[PDB]
Amino acid sequence: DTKEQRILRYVQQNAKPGDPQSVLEAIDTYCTQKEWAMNVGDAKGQIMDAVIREYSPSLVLELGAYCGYSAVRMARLLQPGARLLTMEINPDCAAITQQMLNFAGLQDKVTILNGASQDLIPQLKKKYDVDTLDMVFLDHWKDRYLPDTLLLEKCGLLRKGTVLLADNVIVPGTPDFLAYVRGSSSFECTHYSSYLEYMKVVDGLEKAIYQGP
Ligand SMILES: O=C(NC/C=C/[C@H]1O[C@@H](Sc2ccncc2)[C@H](O)[C@@H]1O)c1cc([N+](=O)[O-])cc(O)c1O
Ligand SMILES: [Mg+2]
Repeated sequence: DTKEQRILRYVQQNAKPGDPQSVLEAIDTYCTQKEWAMNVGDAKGQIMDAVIREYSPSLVLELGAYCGYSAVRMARLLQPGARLLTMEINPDCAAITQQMLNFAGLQDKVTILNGASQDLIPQLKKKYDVDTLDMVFLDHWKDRYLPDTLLLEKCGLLRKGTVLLADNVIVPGTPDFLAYVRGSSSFECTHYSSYLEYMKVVDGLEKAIYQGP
């Protein structure tokens, strides 16, 4: 049993099928109370929701699926006909994400790509009938944000107005990506300050009273 399997099982057991909000809430309860996990969480999630609603993207690319928390969060706000493509290098994570999406009833809107982003990005247009992306959500390995952004550009996947939205730019941090975008006339940047997910960290004091030998 892995932590990610335990999250999925908790959702199947407690959340309402076909109800994306319920799924998100079940994931957030489990990770808040039982086991920390690197889902974006509800605080940053609300910012994502606001951005998605602003831009109403027809084609979104997610880098890093993990347990599918963000895929559920985004796909539930997509308009009819819109699509989310999500890249995930770990087959166990890809499997969990697909079951999460299935449970939430969002499977028709989302396509899971199994592989490393650096290998998949160049295949997007031909294999998945993509012209340019409306939005990209970055939340995979932090050292991949910058090289993948450069690859997206190279592959002709960015248009004027494509919205990149990156998690964890403060903690754990993405310093090369953040410096790059903030310094580049090719990007207009805005920072949305929030909180790292699930940080009510339990610790305690042990009192041990010596009784003699
Ligand atoms: O490390 C973090 N995220 C990495 C996530 C990685 C996800 O994406 C792929 S990697 C990949 C590679 C190539 N192509 C696709 C996916 C992994 O298999 C996992 O599904 C992280 C860490 C913390 N934290 O506090 O430690 C907080 C967070 O919010 C985080 O997102
Ligand atoms: Mg993250």
